[PDB]
Amino acid sequence: GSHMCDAFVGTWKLVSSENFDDYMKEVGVGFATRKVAGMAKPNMIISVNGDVITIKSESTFKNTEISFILGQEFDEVTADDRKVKSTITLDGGVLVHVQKWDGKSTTIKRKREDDKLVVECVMKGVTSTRVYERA
Ligand SMILES: O=C(O)CCS/C(Nc1ccccc1)=C1/C(=O)Nc2ccccc21
Repeated sequence: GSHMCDAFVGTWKLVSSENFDDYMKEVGVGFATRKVAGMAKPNMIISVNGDVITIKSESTFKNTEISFILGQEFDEVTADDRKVKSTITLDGGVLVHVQKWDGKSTTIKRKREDDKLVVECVMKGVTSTRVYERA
């Protein structure tokens, strides 16, 4: 039957980005990767099978995939090639994705708002908002 994470499932396309270069700088992404990753217009494909959530991200820059169970840490290699330890939870309808590496932390929050899936990436005081719509 239904689950609350149902509203995330589907194929989503990036429609706007704000402050992503500055977020990438805060994370430590180098110049060339910032330029190429910032140019990307990813699709994000979200599916659920039992307790396992899969999020794919596909662009001309990189194709990545993670599968995970809520609350259960996993190792992730990010599109910019960080080796992080990640935990994803639901918090009041928001998917909260925390990445830890080298004594640093960044959080990506994903929520449904109207017909959008809004992705907020935060590193210290810097936030980037990336808006996706159904493909
Ligand atoms: O999706 C967006 O438009 C914004 C986030 S891109 C992303 N980081 C990231 C950070 C710096 C440079 C390039 C990419 C992701 C990451 O680190 N883990 C993910 C799992 C699923 C989907 C995306 C990401």
